[PDB]
Amino acid sequence: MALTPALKTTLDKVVTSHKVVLFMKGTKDFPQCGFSQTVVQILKSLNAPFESVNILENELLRQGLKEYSSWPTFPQLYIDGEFFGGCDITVEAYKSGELQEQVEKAMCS
Repeated sequence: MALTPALKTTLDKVVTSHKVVLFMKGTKDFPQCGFSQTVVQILKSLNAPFESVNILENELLRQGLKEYSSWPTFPQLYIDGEFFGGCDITVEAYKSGELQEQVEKAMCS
């Protein structure tokens, strides 16, 4: 199967080429409303880019991105080689200053 030799290799190339990555049911050119749009708008507004990868384009993404993090369900936020979690975690952390700190940490490494 392509998951371990090619797909995780592609995700690592995406993660190292672009420091902020989103896993959701849409792309950066065609987003989805609610949780995904909220997570995307928060990161954008903090002052940052984002690479939204569409999970529904391949069953190896839809199944494998749960194990790539260890976090259950989507949308899922990922930064500079580590996952952050879902929209509820993102919204409470942005209000608490913890996402702001960790996204700045994802920029400086």
